Amino acid sequence: GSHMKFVDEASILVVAGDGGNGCVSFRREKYIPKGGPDGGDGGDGGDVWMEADENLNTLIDYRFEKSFRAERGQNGASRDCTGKRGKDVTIKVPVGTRVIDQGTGETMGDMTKHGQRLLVAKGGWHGLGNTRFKSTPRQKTNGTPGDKRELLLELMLLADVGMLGMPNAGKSTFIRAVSAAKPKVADYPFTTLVPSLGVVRMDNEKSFVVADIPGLIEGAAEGAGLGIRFLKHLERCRVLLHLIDIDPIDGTDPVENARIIISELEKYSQDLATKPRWLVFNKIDLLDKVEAEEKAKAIAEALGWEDKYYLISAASGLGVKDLCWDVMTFIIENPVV
Ligand SMILES: Nc1nc2c(ncn2[C@@H]2O[C@H](COP(=O)(O)OP(=O)(O)O)[C@@H](O)[C@H]2O)c(=O)[nH]1
Ligand SMILES: [Mg+2]
Repeated sequence: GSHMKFVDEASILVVAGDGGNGCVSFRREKYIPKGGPDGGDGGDGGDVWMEADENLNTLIDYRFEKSFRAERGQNGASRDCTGKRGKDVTIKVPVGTRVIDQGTGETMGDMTKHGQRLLVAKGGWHGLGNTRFKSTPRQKTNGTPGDKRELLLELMLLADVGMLGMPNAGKSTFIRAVSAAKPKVADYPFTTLVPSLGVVRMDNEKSFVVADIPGLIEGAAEGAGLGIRFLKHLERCRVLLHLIDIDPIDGTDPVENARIIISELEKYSQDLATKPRWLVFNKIDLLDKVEAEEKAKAIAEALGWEDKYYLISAASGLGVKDLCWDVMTFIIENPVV
Protein backbone atom coordinates (compact mmCIF):
# COMPACT_ATOMS: atom_id res chain seq x y z
CA GLY A 1 0.00 0.00 0.00
CA SER A 2 0.88 3.72 0.46
CA HIS A 3 4.18 4.61 2.14
CA MET A 4 5.45 7.84 0.37
CA LYS A 5 7.00 10.29 2.91
CA PHE A 6 8.58 13.70 2.46
CA VAL A 7 11.81 14.14 4.36
CA ASP A 8 13.54 17.45 5.11
CA GLU A 9 17.35 17.00 5.52
CA ALA A 10 20.24 19.18 6.61
CA SER A 11 23.97 18.52 7.36
CA ILE A 12 25.66 20.78 9.84
CA LEU A 13 28.93 21.01 11.74
CA VAL A 14 28.98 21.40 15.51
CA VAL A 15 32.20 22.25 17.41
CA ALA A 16 32.32 22.51 21.18
CA GLY A 17 34.82 24.79 22.88
CA ASP A 18 38.28 23.60 24.00
CA GLY A 19 39.14 23.54 27.72
CA GLY A 20 41.11 26.52 29.04
CA ASN A 21 44.66 25.81 30.14
CA GLY A 22 46.09 25.44 33.63
CA CYS A 23 48.36 28.11 35.04
CA VAL A 24 51.80 27.95 36.77
CA SER A 25 52.15 30.47 39.63
CA PHE A 26 53.45 30.89 43.22
CA ARG A 27 52.55 33.22 46.16
CA ARG A 28 55.89 35.00 46.86
CA GLU A 29 54.85 37.46 49.65
CA LYS A 30 57.40 39.09 52.03
CA TYR A 31 56.17 37.99 55.56
CA ILE A 32 53.80 35.22 54.39
CA PRO A 33 56.62 32.63 54.77
CA LYS A 34 56.39 29.73 52.18
CA GLY A 35 56.86 29.15 48.41
CA GLY A 36 53.23 28.07 47.90
CA PRO A 37 51.88 26.90 44.51
CA ASP A 38 48.91 29.09 43.40
CA GLY A 39 48.17 28.60 39.62
CA GLY A 40 44.47 28.08 38.90
CA ASP A 41 42.77 25.50 36.71
CA GLY A 42 41.34 26.46 33.33
CA GLY A 43 37.63 26.59 32.61
CA ASP A 44 35.80 23.76 30.78
CA GLY A 45 34.86 24.43 27.16
CA GLY A 46 31.30 25.32 26.08
CA ASP A 47 28.92 22.61 24.87
CA VAL A 48 26.67 22.40 21.77
CA TRP A 49 23.07 21.40 22.46
CA MET A 50 20.10 20.78 20.15
CA GLU A 51 16.69 21.84 21.58
CA ALA A 52 13.25 20.95 20.13
CA ASP A 53 11.03 24.01 19.46
CA GLU A 54 7.36 23.46 18.59
CA ASN A 55 7.24 26.87 16.84
CA LEU A 56 9.68 25.77 14.11
CA ASN A 57 8.22 24.03 11.07
CA THR A 58 11.20 23.03 8.98
CA LEU A 59 15.03 22.62 8.92
CA ILE A 60 15.37 25.20 6.09
CA ASP A 61 17.59 27.63 8.07
CA TYR A 62 20.27 24.84 8.29
CA ARG A 63 20.71 24.83 4.56
CA PHE A 64 22.15 28.32 4.92
CA GLU A 65 23.88 28.41 8.30
CA LYS A 66 25.70 25.15 8.56
CA SER A 67 28.44 25.64 11.20
CA PHE A 68 28.13 26.23 14.94
CA ARG A 69 31.01 26.87 17.41
CA ALA A 70 30.78 27.12 21.21
CA GLU A 71 33.32 29.18 23.21
CA ARG A 72 36.73 28.08 24.53
CA GLY A 73 37.16 27.98 28.32
CA GLN A 74 39.29 30.65 29.98
CA ASN A 75 42.87 30.05 31.13
CA GLY A 76 43.69 29.86 34.84
CA ALA A 77 45.37 32.80 36.61
CA SER A 78 47.16 33.53 39.92
CA ARG A 79 45.55 33.27 43.37
CA ASP A 80 44.11 29.91 42.34
CA CYS A 81 41.69 31.84 40.14
CA THR A 82 39.99 29.20 38.02
CA GLY A 83 39.11 30.23 34.44
CA LYS A 84 35.50 30.99 33.42
CA ARG A 85 33.66 28.18 31.67
CA GLY A 86 33.12 28.68 27.92
CA LYS A 87 29.57 29.73 26.88
CA ASP A 88 27.21 27.05 25.37
CA VAL A 89 25.41 27.10 22.00
CA THR A 90 21.85 25.87 21.62
CA ILE A 91 20.56 25.05 18.07
CA LYS A 92 16.75 24.87 17.75
CA VAL A 93 15.02 22.34 15.54
CA PRO A 94 11.40 21.34 15.03
CA VAL A 95 9.69 18.62 17.12
CA GLY A 96 10.13 15.35 15.17
CA THR A 97 13.77 16.06 14.23
CA ARG A 98 16.00 12.96 14.28
CA VAL A 99 19.66 13.72 14.92
CA ILE A 100 22.23 11.33 13.42
CA ASP A 101 26.08 11.36 13.86
CA GLN A 102 27.20 11.50 10.25
CA GLY A 103 30.70 10.16 11.13
CA THR A 104 29.38 6.92 12.66
CA GLY A 105 25.90 6.81 11.14
CA GLU A 106 24.26 6.23 14.49
CA THR A 107 21.07 7.96 15.72
CA MET A 108 21.99 10.23 18.60
CA GLY A 109 18.39 11.04 19.49
CA ASP A 110 14.87 12.04 18.33
CA MET A 111 13.52 15.41 19.40
CA THR A 112 9.97 14.42 20.40
CA LYS A 113 8.89 17.29 22.63
CA HIS A 114 9.04 20.97 23.14
CA GLY A 115 12.07 22.21 25.14
CA GLN A 116 13.74 18.78 25.10
CA ARG A 117 17.55 19.05 24.90
CA LEU A 118 20.20 16.79 23.31
CA LEU A 119 23.91 17.17 23.90
CA VAL A 120 25.59 16.92 20.47
CA ALA A 121 29.13 18.27 21.11
CA LYS A 122 30.75 17.94 24.55
CA GLY A 123 33.16 20.72 25.44
CA GLY A 124 36.77 20.09 26.30
CA TRP A 125 37.87 19.56 29.90
CA HIS A 126 39.87 22.14 31.91
CA GLY A 127 43.63 22.09 32.15
CA LEU A 128 45.09 21.67 35.65
CA GLY A 129 47.13 24.43 37.29
CA ASN A 130 50.26 23.70 39.33
CA THR A 131 48.35 23.77 42.62
CA ARG A 132 47.00 20.28 41.66
CA PHE A 133 50.52 18.84 41.31
CA LYS A 134 51.50 19.58 45.08
CA SER A 135 54.46 17.85 47.02
CA THR A 136 56.67 23.65 44.61
CA PRO A 137 55.52 21.94 41.26
CA ARG A 138 56.23 23.85 37.99
CA GLN A 139 53.83 21.65 35.87
CA LYS A 140 50.47 22.55 34.35
CA THR A 141 48.20 20.81 31.77
CA ASN A 142 46.33 22.16 28.75
CA GLY A 143 42.59 21.91 28.30
CA THR A 144 41.36 19.04 26.10
CA PRO A 145 39.79 19.66 22.68
CA GLY A 146 36.04 20.21 22.14
CA ASP A 147 34.07 17.57 20.19
CA LYS A 148 33.83 18.20 16.45
CA ARG A 149 30.92 16.35 14.85
CA GLU A 150 28.97 16.42 11.59
CA LEU A 151 25.24 15.85 12.16
CA LEU A 152 22.59 14.68 9.75
CA LEU A 153 19.21 16.16 10.69
CA GLU A 154 16.03 14.49 9.29
CA LEU A 155 12.43 15.59 9.64
CA MET A 156 9.27 14.07 8.14
CA LEU A 157 7.34 16.99 6.69
CA LEU A 158 3.55 17.47 6.97
CA ALA A 159 1.60 20.20 5.15
CA ASP A 160 1.05 23.51 6.93
CA VAL A 161 -0.70 25.08 3.92
CA GLY A 162 -2.73 23.29 1.19
CA MET A 163 -3.35 24.40 -2.38
CA LEU A 164 -6.69 23.70 -3.96
CA GLY A 165 -7.89 24.36 -7.43
CA MET A 166 -8.65 23.05 -10.89
CA PRO A 167 -6.05 21.59 -13.21
CA ASN A 168 -4.07 24.48 -14.83
CA ALA A 169 -4.95 27.08 -12.14
CA GLY A 170 -1.16 27.55 -11.47
CA LYS A 171 -0.67 25.37 -8.35
CA SER A 172 2.69 23.83 -9.22
CA THR A 173 3.83 27.23 -10.65
CA PHE A 174 2.93 28.83 -7.33
CA ILE A 175 4.64 26.11 -5.26
CA ARG A 176 7.84 26.26 -7.24
CA ALA A 177 7.87 30.06 -7.12
CA VAL A 178 7.58 30.19 -3.32
CA SER A 179 9.82 27.19 -2.50
CA ALA A 180 13.27 27.61 -1.03
CA ALA A 181 13.66 23.81 -1.41
CA LYS A 182 11.90 20.64 -2.52
CA PRO A 183 11.95 17.92 0.07
CA LYS A 184 13.27 14.45 -0.79
CA VAL A 185 10.63 11.70 -1.26
CA ALA A 186 11.21 8.40 0.63
CA ASP A 187 9.51 4.94 0.47
CA TYR A 188 8.02 5.43 -2.94
CA PRO A 189 8.78 2.84 -5.61
CA PHE A 190 8.73 5.34 -8.47
CA THR A 191 10.83 8.45 -8.85
CA THR A 192 8.57 10.33 -11.24
CA LEU A 193 5.18 11.88 -10.83
CA VAL A 194 5.51 12.92 -7.18
CA PRO A 195 2.89 15.29 -5.67
CA SER A 196 4.24 18.85 -5.25
CA LEU A 197 5.48 19.90 -1.80
CA GLY A 198 7.74 22.86 -1.06
CA VAL A 199 9.35 24.47 1.93
CA VAL A 200 8.84 28.23 2.01
CA ARG A 201 11.42 30.32 3.83
CA MET A 202 10.22 33.80 4.74
CA ASP A 203 13.11 34.74 7.02
CA ASN A 204 15.00 33.26 10.06
CA GLU A 205 12.79 30.88 12.06
CA LYS A 206 9.84 31.77 9.80
CA SER A 207 9.05 28.93 7.34
CA PHE A 208 6.19 26.60 6.36
CA VAL A 209 5.36 23.58 4.19
CA VAL A 210 3.02 23.97 1.25
CA ALA A 211 1.44 20.92 -0.55
CA ASP A 212 -0.79 20.43 -3.53
CA ILE A 213 -3.84 18.77 -2.02
CA PRO A 214 -5.30 17.23 -5.25
CA GLY A 215 -1.94 15.45 -5.91
CA LEU A 216 -2.26 13.84 -2.49
CA ILE A 217 -5.88 12.94 -2.54
CA GLU A 218 -5.91 11.68 -6.09
CA GLY A 219 -4.50 8.24 -5.64
CA ALA A 220 -2.46 8.84 -8.76
CA ALA A 221 0.43 6.36 -8.13
CA GLU A 222 -0.03 5.40 -4.55
CA GLY A 223 -3.81 4.73 -4.57
CA ALA A 224 -6.47 5.85 -2.15
CA GLY A 225 -4.32 5.24 0.97
CA LEU A 226 -2.33 8.45 0.37
CA GLY A 227 -5.20 10.89 0.99
CA ILE A 228 -6.11 8.99 4.17
CA ARG A 229 -2.54 9.41 5.43
CA PHE A 230 -2.82 13.14 4.51
CA LEU A 231 -6.02 13.32 6.65
CA LYS A 232 -4.24 11.63 9.51
CA HIS A 233 -2.09 14.79 10.13
CA LEU A 234 -4.67 17.37 9.09
CA GLU A 235 -4.25 19.22 12.42
CA ARG A 236 -0.82 20.51 11.09
CA CYS A 237 -2.66 22.11 8.12
CA ARG A 238 -3.56 25.70 9.24
CA VAL A 239 -4.96 27.11 6.02
CA LEU A 240 -6.00 26.31 2.44
CA LEU A 241 -5.43 28.50 -0.60
CA HIS A 242 -8.06 28.10 -3.29
CA LEU A 243 -6.26 29.06 -6.42
CA ILE A 244 -8.47 30.26 -9.32
CA ASP A 245 -7.39 31.12 -12.90
CA ILE A 246 -9.14 34.54 -13.16
CA ASP A 247 -9.68 34.26 -16.96
CA PRO A 248 -9.71 30.64 -18.24
CA ILE A 249 -9.09 30.45 -21.98
CA ASP A 250 -10.14 26.76 -21.75
CA GLY A 251 -14.19 29.24 -21.95
CA THR A 252 -14.86 27.74 -18.49
CA ASP A 253 -16.52 30.09 -16.00
CA PRO A 254 -14.57 30.78 -12.74
CA VAL A 255 -17.66 30.79 -10.50
CA GLU A 256 -18.85 27.34 -11.45
CA ASN A 257 -15.26 25.94 -11.30
CA ALA A 258 -14.92 27.35 -7.82
CA ARG A 259 -18.17 25.61 -6.89
CA ILE A 260 -17.05 22.22 -8.18
CA ILE A 261 -13.78 22.45 -6.21
CA ILE A 262 -15.66 23.36 -2.99
CA SER A 263 -18.17 20.60 -3.50
CA GLU A 264 -15.43 17.94 -4.13
CA LEU A 265 -13.64 19.17 -0.99
CA GLU A 266 -16.73 18.90 1.22
CA LYS A 267 -17.46 15.40 -0.03
CA TYR A 268 -13.95 14.11 0.77
CA SER A 269 -13.66 15.48 4.25
CA GLN A 270 -15.63 17.66 6.58
CA ASP A 271 -12.60 18.57 8.67
CA LEU A 272 -10.79 19.56 5.48
CA ALA A 273 -13.78 21.62 4.38
CA THR A 274 -13.95 23.53 7.69
CA LYS A 275 -10.30 24.66 7.52
CA PRO A 276 -9.69 28.40 7.03
CA ARG A 277 -9.73 28.82 3.27
CA TRP A 278 -8.63 31.93 1.25
CA LEU A 279 -9.46 32.75 -2.37
CA VAL A 280 -6.50 33.53 -4.46
CA PHE A 281 -7.00 34.73 -8.09
CA ASN A 282 -4.09 33.98 -10.36
CA LYS A 283 -2.81 35.04 -13.85
CA ILE A 284 -3.64 38.75 -13.30
CA ASP A 285 -0.58 39.63 -15.44
CA LEU A 286 -2.63 38.70 -18.57
CA LEU A 287 -5.24 41.37 -17.77
CA ASP A 288 -5.12 45.11 -17.05
CA LYS A 289 -5.01 45.96 -13.32
CA VAL A 290 -8.46 47.49 -12.82
CA GLU A 291 -10.16 44.86 -15.06
CA ALA A 292 -8.59 42.06 -12.98
CA GLU A 293 -10.05 43.70 -9.83
CA GLU A 294 -13.54 43.90 -11.41
CA LYS A 295 -13.47 40.32 -12.57
CA ALA A 296 -12.32 39.24 -9.10
CA LYS A 297 -14.86 41.29 -7.19
CA ALA A 298 -17.59 39.88 -9.46
CA ILE A 299 -16.50 36.23 -8.91
CA ALA A 300 -16.39 36.83 -5.14
CA GLU A 301 -19.81 38.50 -5.21
CA ALA A 302 -21.33 35.56 -7.19
CA LEU A 303 -19.95 32.98 -4.66
CA GLY A 304 -21.27 35.00 -1.72
CA TRP A 305 -17.68 35.25 -0.57
CA GLU A 306 -17.44 37.97 2.09
CA ASP A 307 -13.75 37.63 3.20
CA LYS A 308 -10.62 39.27 1.84
CA TYR A 309 -9.15 37.52 -1.24
CA TYR A 310 -5.89 37.95 -3.08
CA LEU A 311 -4.81 38.76 -6.64
CA ILE A 312 -1.48 37.41 -7.80
CA SER A 313 0.60 36.36 -10.79
CA ALA A 314 2.41 33.18 -9.94
CA ALA A 315 4.40 33.68 -13.21
CA SER A 316 5.61 37.24 -12.57
CA GLY A 317 5.64 37.32 -8.76
CA LEU A 318 3.07 40.12 -8.48
CA GLY A 319 1.35 39.93 -5.02
CA VAL A 320 3.04 36.60 -4.12
CA LYS A 321 5.35 37.82 -1.37
CA ASP A 322 2.49 39.73 0.29
CA LEU A 323 0.34 36.58 0.23
CA CYS A 324 3.15 34.44 1.69
CA TRP A 325 3.74 36.93 4.52
CA ASP A 326 0.01 36.86 5.33
CA VAL A 327 0.20 33.00 5.44
CA MET A 328 3.26 33.23 7.67
CA THR A 329 1.42 35.64 9.94
CA PHE A 330 -1.58 33.33 10.17
CA ILE A 331 0.75 30.41 10.94
CA ILE A 332 2.59 32.31 13.70
CA GLU A 333 -0.74 33.36 15.11
CA ASN A 334 -2.33 29.85 15.09
CA PRO A 335 0.08 27.35 16.53
CA VAL A 336 -1.14 23.69 16.51
CA VAL A 337 -3.08 22.86 19.73
N1 LIG B 1 0.46 34.04 -17.66
C1 LIG B 1 0.48 33.29 -16.52
N2 LIG B 1 0.50 31.97 -16.65
C2 LIG B 1 0.51 31.21 -15.53
C3 LIG B 1 0.49 31.80 -14.17
N3 LIG B 1 0.50 30.78 -13.29
C4 LIG B 1 0.54 29.66 -14.04
N4 LIG B 1 0.56 29.94 -15.37
C5 LIG B 1 0.63 28.95 -16.51
O1 LIG B 1 -0.50 28.11 -16.51
C6 LIG B 1 -0.14 26.76 -16.77
C7 LIG B 1 -0.65 25.94 -15.62
O2 LIG B 1 0.13 26.15 -14.43
P1 LIG B 1 0.42 24.92 -13.52
O3 LIG B 1 1.32 25.51 -12.44
O4 LIG B 1 0.91 23.82 -14.37
O5 LIG B 1 -1.11 24.49 -13.08
P2 LIG B 1 -1.59 23.35 -12.03
O6 LIG B 1 -2.16 22.34 -12.94
O7 LIG B 1 -2.59 24.04 -11.11
O8 LIG B 1 -0.36 22.83 -11.35
C8 LIG B 1 1.35 26.72 -16.95
O9 LIG B 1 1.68 26.82 -18.35
C9 LIG B 1 1.82 28.02 -16.32
O10 LIG B 1 3.08 28.50 -16.87
C10 LIG B 1 0.43 33.25 -14.11
O11 LIG B 1 0.42 33.92 -13.03
N5 LIG B 1 0.43 33.89 -15.30
MG1 LIG C 1 0.80 20.80 -12.90
